Amino acid sequence: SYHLDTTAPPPTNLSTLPNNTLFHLWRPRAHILPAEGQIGDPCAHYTDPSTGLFHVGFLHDGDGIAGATTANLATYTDTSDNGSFLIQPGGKNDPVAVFDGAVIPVGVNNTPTLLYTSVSFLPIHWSIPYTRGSETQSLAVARDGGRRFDKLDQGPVIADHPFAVDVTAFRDPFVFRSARLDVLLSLDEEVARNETAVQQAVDGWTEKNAPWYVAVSGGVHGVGPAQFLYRQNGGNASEFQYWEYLGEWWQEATNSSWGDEGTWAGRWGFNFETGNVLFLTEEGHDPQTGEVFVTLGTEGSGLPIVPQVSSIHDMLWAAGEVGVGSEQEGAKVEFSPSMAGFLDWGFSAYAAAGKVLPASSAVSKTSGVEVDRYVSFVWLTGDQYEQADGFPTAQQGWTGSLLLPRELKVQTVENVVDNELVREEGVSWVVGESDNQTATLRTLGITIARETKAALLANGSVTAEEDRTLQTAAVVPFAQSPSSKFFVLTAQLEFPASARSSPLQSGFEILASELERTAIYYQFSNESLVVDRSQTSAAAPTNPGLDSFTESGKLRLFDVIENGQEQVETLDLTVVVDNAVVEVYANGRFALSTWARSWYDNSTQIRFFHNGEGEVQFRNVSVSEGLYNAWPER
Amino acid sequence: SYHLDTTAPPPTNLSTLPNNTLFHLWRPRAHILPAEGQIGDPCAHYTDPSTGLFHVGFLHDGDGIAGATTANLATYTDTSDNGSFLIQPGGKNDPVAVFDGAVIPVGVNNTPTLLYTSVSFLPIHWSIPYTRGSETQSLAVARDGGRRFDKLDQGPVIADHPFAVDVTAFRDPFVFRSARLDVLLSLDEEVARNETAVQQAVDGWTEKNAPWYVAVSGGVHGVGPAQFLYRQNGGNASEFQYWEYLGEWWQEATNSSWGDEGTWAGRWGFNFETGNVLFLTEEGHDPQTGEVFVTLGTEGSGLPIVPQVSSIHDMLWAAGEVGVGSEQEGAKVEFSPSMAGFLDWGFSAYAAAGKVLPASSAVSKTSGVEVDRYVSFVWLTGDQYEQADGFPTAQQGWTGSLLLPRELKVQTVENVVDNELVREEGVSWVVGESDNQTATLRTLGITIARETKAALLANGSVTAEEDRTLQTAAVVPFAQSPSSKFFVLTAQLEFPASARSSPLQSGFEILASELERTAIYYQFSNESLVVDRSQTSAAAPTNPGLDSFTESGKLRLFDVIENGQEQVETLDLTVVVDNAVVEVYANGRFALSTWARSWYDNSTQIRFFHNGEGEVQFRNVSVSEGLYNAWPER
Ligand SMILES: OC[C@H]1O[C@@H](O)[C@H](O)[C@@H](O)[C@@H]1O
Ligand SMILES: OC[C@H]1O[C@@H](O)[C@H](O)[C@@H](O)[C@@H]1O
Repeated sequence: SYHLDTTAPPPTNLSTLPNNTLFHLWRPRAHILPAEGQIGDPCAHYTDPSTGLFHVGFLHDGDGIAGATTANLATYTDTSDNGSFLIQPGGKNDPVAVFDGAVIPVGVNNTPTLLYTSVSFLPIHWSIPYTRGSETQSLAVARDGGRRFDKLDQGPVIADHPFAVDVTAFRDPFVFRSARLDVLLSLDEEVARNETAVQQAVDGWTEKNAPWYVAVSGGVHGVGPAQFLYRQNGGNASEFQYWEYLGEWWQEATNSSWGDEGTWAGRWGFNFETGNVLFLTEEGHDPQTGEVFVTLGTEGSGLPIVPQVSSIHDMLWAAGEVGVGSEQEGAKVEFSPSMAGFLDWGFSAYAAAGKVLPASSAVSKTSGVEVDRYVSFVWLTGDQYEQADGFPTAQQGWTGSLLLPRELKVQTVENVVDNELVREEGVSWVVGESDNQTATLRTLGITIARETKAALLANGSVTAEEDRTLQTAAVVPFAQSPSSKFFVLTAQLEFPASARSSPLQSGFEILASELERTAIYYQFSNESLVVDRSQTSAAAPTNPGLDSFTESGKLRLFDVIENGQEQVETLDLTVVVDNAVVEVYANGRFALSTWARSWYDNSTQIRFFHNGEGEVQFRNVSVSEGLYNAWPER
Repeated sequence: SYHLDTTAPPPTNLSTLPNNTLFHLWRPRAHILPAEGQIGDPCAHYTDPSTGLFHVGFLHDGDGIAGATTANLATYTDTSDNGSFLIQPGGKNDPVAVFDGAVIPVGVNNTPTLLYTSVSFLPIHWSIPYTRGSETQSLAVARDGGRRFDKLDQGPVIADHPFAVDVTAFRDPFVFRSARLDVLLSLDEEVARNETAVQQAVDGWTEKNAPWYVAVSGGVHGVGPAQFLYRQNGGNASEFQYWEYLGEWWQEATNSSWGDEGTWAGRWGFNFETGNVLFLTEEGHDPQTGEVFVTLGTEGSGLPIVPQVSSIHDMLWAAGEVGVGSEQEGAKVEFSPSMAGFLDWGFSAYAAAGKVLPASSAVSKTSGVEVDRYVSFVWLTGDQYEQADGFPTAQQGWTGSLLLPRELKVQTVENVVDNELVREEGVSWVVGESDNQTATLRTLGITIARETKAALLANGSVTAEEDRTLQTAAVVPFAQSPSSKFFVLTAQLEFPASARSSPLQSGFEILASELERTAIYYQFSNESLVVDRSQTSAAAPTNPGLDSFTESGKLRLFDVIENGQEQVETLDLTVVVDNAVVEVYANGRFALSTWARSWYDNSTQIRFFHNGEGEVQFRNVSVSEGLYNAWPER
C-alpha cells in the first residue's frame, strides 16, 4: 500500500509500487502519445485528400500502427478506442509483426495506401545473420476516414530484398516524388550529365502524374549501412503492384563517419533505419526546386560488439545532390552528402518520421500558411530502447512519447565572417554565397511547427526576467519561477569573442529545489549545449532505470557582423518542458531532447547559471507557464 | 442400406449407398495409392543416398505430400500411418496449401532437401487473374529416414515469379543437372555457338560438383504457356539460398500445337504444369550424354472458355536440343522441340512426376541393373479432375491412383522403310539414320519398370491361346478366360498393307459377360488404339459419374523390312488390368490408361474381335492372371 506523495522522499525501489501508480508523475500534456502503453517509431503520416485532415501514425505496444488525426497541428483525436490501432500483425504477409510504413495519399482505389514492412520472422538485427523473408513490403488501403487500414488480399509487393544481397535489414519504406530523379532517369548518360539540359526538364516537371519512389533502409553485411531505392515500375504513376529496383542509391562503409573525426554528424554506423527523403527550400518543401535532404537513424556500437545490442542510436540528417548512377553497373542514381548533422542530439531521440504537409491541408488553410511544409515527428524512447536497468514500467503504465512536430527547411545564416570557423571540414553547413569577407551559410532549419508553438503559448502565463550580465561564478534564482513543470523558457545569451578559448559554461538550472535540479548550459570548450541530469531526480540514485547521464549536442556560434561590428553570434534559446519531456531548441537549427524525471512537486525553480569563466549577458529572458492540452477528447 | 452383391444388378443410384461400401469393387492391388482417400499429383521422389531406398511421393487429400518407400520397385511401404504425410500446409510460407515439389538428394545439411511450391492464396487458374504471392518456392529437409520433411525456418528461396511478368501459374519445381546447360552458360556467346568446341567441354563435365537447375511450370497471360528456368546462383553447387533466373527457356504461343494440325502431340494449351527435364540415351538416363527430353501436362479448353475449368489435360512429352539464348535479351538458354507426343493418351492420365533411379540404388543393385534410369509415375485422376457428374466418392472411400512406374529412354525403330509415313510433319519421332531405303527412327521409349513387370508376372497363372487369323467379322471367346479382374494380356497383331486404307478395327473385348464388355482395338482409319467403354459398366447408365466416353491414342505402324520382305510393323500389345485400372501398352513407345469400372464379378471373359474389314493375324497371345500385392504391410 502506497499513495504517491510527491512532497515526501521517494521510496527506495519504485518498481515495488502498484501498477499505474506513477501514471501522471512525468507524463506530458502537449505531446503525442497513446492513451496508455508504449509508443515506438512514428510513421504512416498523411494528409487525407478528402477531408484535408493530417493523419499521424506510430507503432504501439509492439503490436501494429495506431493513429490519430489533427485539423490544426495542435490538438489531436485518437482514430478509435482500445489502442486506436490502424493495422496489426497476424495476416499472411505479417504473421509475426507490423513494422514502419508510409502512405501514398492517392493510391490503390484512389485512396490513401500504406506500403509497410510486414514481418514474418524474428529476431532481426544487423549484428546477427539475416533470416530470408524476415521483412517484406506490403500494401493496405485506408477505410472509414482512415480509422483502419485493410491489408490488400495478396502477397507483398516487394517480396524480397535485392537478389543475393546479404542485407542487415530491409525495412521502413518511405514514399516520395522528385523532379530531379524523374529527369535523371529519363535522359541519356550524356544529356543527363550536364546539369544544364537537366534543369530544363525539371522546370517542366509535373507532380500530379509523377511516379512514386520508395526508399528502404538497412545495409549489407560486411559492407555497410545503405538505403535501397525503388519506384513504380517504368515510372508508371499508376503502377502499384511492381516496383523496379534502382539500386543502393546511398551507402557508406561499415561504421564510417561524416568528417575526418565524426564530430558534427556522429557515425553512419552498422545499419540505417527510418530513412526519409526531403526536398527543401528556404520556405519549406518542394519536390521540384528543393534541395535533397535525408533524415535517418543509424545504429552504432563500441567494441567488442554485443550481438543484438545497438549501443548508439543517432538521429541524423544529410544534404547533398543526386546524380546519374556513375558508369559502373550499380545504382541508377546516387546521393552524395555535402553536409550532415543531427536532427536531435538526444540519446533517446530517434526514428524520425515526417511527411509533406500541403498548403492545401485543413491545417495550413486555417493558419494561413501559403506554402508546402515538411513536418517531422521524432521518437523519444521511454526506456533507452529497452536497455533500461529495470525502469518502473508497470508502475508508470505507459512508455515513450513523440517530440513536438518540427518544421524542416533550408536555414540561412547571413552576415557570417568567412573564417576558419566556417571553412572547417566534415561540417553541418555549406557556404551559400561569399565575398571572402562575409558569407551566407546554408544548413537544415529546425523549428517547432508554428501552430504547435502558438498553441504552447496561447493560454500561458507570461513572466519576464530583467536583462543580466554575469562574470563571477553564480546561480541566481529567477525573481519568480513557475509553480508547475509545464512551461516554455526563452532566452538569448551574448558571449564575448574572448569566451571561445575559455572554460566558460553559462545557462540555466531548471526543475529545481533543494534536493533536485537540471542544468542546461552552453560550453565553449567543445562548443556544445549540455543537459546535466546528475542531480535531476532524487529517485535516480536507487533506481538506475532512471538514466542520469549527461546529454549534449554540438552548436557552433559563428562570428558575425550585426552592425558594422563583429560579435559572437547570439545564442537564441527556447526550452520546452512538458513535465519530464525536455526539448532544447537553439538558433532555429539545433534540437536536444531528453527525459528530466524530477520527483518533488516543488522542483519548479529556475535559476541563471555561470561558472565564472568568461562573461555572459542574458537578454529577452521570459517564461510562459501552462502549455496546453494536446488531447481534448481524452 | 444395402449389402454389396456384385452378382446382382447394381442399384440405380450408387450414391444412396453407405460410406465405404464400394471400397474394394474396383480398387487395384498392384498400383501405388494411399491406404484410403484421394491421391493427386505424384512428386518429390528420390533415392536416399544413405539407404539406397527409392522414395515415392504424392499429394494426398489436397492436404500435403505423403510418401512411401521401396527397395525393389515392386512392393512399397508407407512412411507412416494416419495418411503417411511428409509435409502439410499451415506454415508461414504455405498457409493455404502445399503443391508439387522435387528433391535434391544431397542438399541442405547434406540431406535430402525438398524444394516445393508453398501456397498462400487461392484460387489459382490460368483463366482468371493471378493473385500476387499465390505460389512461392520453399525448402524443407528430410528427417527420420524421410518419414517427414521439416520446413526450413525462413521464407521461400524463390519468393516471387519473374519481375513484372503476369504469370498464369508458377509452380511444380523440378530439379536436375545438365552438362550441356553448364557448358553453354560458361562459354562465350560465339564459343557456345559451335557445337564442336562445346562438345569438348561436355566430355569433361562432372556431375559431382555440377550446379542444380530448377524448371518451374506455368505461363504468361495473353502470351502463352511456358517453363521458367533457374539454377543455383552463379552455378555454385553449394548455394541453396539464391537461385538465378535464366529466363523462360521454353515457351509456346497461347493454345498453339505441335504440328500443323495438333495430330500427334495434342496442344500446348493455355498453361504448362509438372514439367520434368530428362536426359535420355538408348539405355537410360545420363545428364552428360543424354538427349534433352521434357515431360509435361498442358491445360486446354474449347471455346468459349469457362473460367476456372480446364477441359483438357494432356500428358505430353517433347525432345529437342538446348542452345544459347538467341542473340536478343531473353532466356539465357533455350529448348527447341524436334518432336513431341503423349506420355499417356488417357483422358484421365496426367501430371507425371519422375526421377533418376541410379544404378547405385538398392533397387538397381538387387535387380542387377548397371545403368541409371529415369522412372516416371503418371497420375490417374479418379474423378475427371473433379469434374465428374457426381461420382460415388463417399461410397468408394478413395479416389485416384498412380499408374505403373515406367522406364523412359530413347527408343529406336530399326529397318523402317523411309517413306511418307516416316517423313510427315509435326510428328512423334525423328530419323536417326537413313540411306533412302531403310532408316532408324528415334522416339520416346515407354516401358513398364522391369521390376514391376517381373513382379506382375512372377506368381501369375499362364494361359496361352492358339494363333488365329480372323477375316470375316467375329467375336471369338478365348478357349479359357481368367476368373478375376487382375491379369496381364499380351498379343501381337499382324496386318496386311491393304489394311491401311480399310475401315479395319481389330483387337479384344475384355472384362466381358452378357451385360458388360470393354473393347480395345486398333483402327487404321485414324491409326489409333481405341478403348470403347460404351458397354463397360452395367452401372454407368444411371450413374453418369462413371465416365463411359471412348478413349484413344495415335499409334503408327510403319512399313518395315523384317526378312528382306516389307511388311506392316507388328502391333505388339501388353494390356495390364489391375481391377478398374486399365493400362494399354504398345511397341514400347505408347501408353493409354483409363478406368474400366465393370460391375459384375463374372465380367472376366476375354474375346478376339475383328470387324470383318480387312484381315488380322493374332500371334503369341497369352494371359497371366493374378498380378501381385504391391502393399504387403497393409
Ligand atoms: O528489432 C528489430 C530492429 O528494431 C530497430 O528499431 C532497432 O533499432 C534494431 O536494433 C532492431 O534490429
Ligand atoms: O488449384 C490449382 C491448379 O491445379 C492444377 O492441378 C489444375 O490442373 C489447374 O487447372 C489449377 O490451376
